Amino acid sequence: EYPTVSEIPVGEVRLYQIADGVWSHIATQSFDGAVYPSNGLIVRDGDELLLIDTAWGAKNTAALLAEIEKQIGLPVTRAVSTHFHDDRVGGVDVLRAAGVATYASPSTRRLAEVEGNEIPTHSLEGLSSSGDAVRFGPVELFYPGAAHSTDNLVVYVPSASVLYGGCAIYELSRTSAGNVADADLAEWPTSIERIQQHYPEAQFVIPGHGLPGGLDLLKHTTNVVKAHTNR
Ligand SMILES: Nc1cccc(-c2cn(-c3cccc(C(=O)O)c3C(=O)O)nn2)c1
Ligand SMILES: [Zn+2]
Ligand SMILES: [Zn+2]
Repeated sequence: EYPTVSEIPVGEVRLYQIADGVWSHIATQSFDGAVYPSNGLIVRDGDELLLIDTAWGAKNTAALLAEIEKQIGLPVTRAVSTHFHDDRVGGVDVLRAAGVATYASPSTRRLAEVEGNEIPTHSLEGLSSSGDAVRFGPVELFYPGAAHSTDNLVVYVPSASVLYGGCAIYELSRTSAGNVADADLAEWPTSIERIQQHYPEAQFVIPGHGLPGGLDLLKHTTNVVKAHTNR
C-alpha cells in the first residue's frame, strides 16, 4: 500500500516500486504550518539511476540517497528537477556534492535563482515552448505549458507506462487547489490537455503530492483548478 502523509516522519524517505526499474520516492516536510507528503521518481538507466526531483530539503534528500543505496544499490548519476520550488530543488546541493549531475530547464534554474533556491547545475535544452518534448535516457521530458508554475515539466516512462505529473497533477482525494501562488490558473487546463493528448495510454499517474492513480487524475485536476478560479 502506498504510504500516506501521517505514516512518514519528517526526515524519513519511503521508496515504492511501480514497475521493473521504476520507483517513486515519498517524503514529508513542514510548510506553512502543516506537514505535506511529496513524491519523486526513480528510473533505472542500465547500470545507473535517473532521479526525478529531490525529497524536499537537504536532510530528506540525504536520506533519499541512503534509502536508494540500501534498497536498490545502483548509483544515482543524473537528477532532473520538474519546477523551481523547494520540494523539487531543495536538496540539490546534497545531490551535487554526492556526485549527481543535476539538471533543469533554463526557466526553472532562473526561477530558482530569483527565489533564492538551490540551483540545478545543467540546463535542459529543447523544452522552451509548450508541447516540447525531449528524450532523457529512459524517460521523455515534456513541457506541457504553464500550470502549477510557468516552468513545470512532466516525465513519462514509455516502457512502463508511468506518467509523473509532478505538482501540475493533483491526487483524486484533493478537492481544493493548494499552493497556487506561482500558478497560471488560466493556462493550467490547456496544459493538462497537452499532457492528455501526449500520454493517453499512461497506466500509472503520479501527482506531486499524495496517492498515484490512473488517467483520471488529469481531468480531476482540471476540475479542481477551474473551481478554484470561479470562486
Ligand atoms: N523556496 C520556495 C518558494 C516558494 C514556494 C516553495 C515551495 C512550496 N511547496 C509546496 C508545499 C506544499 C504543497 C505544494 C503543492 O504542490 O501544492 C507545494 C508546491 O510545490 O508549490 N514546495 N516548495 C519554496
Ligand atoms: Zn510547486
Ligand atoms: Zn509541490
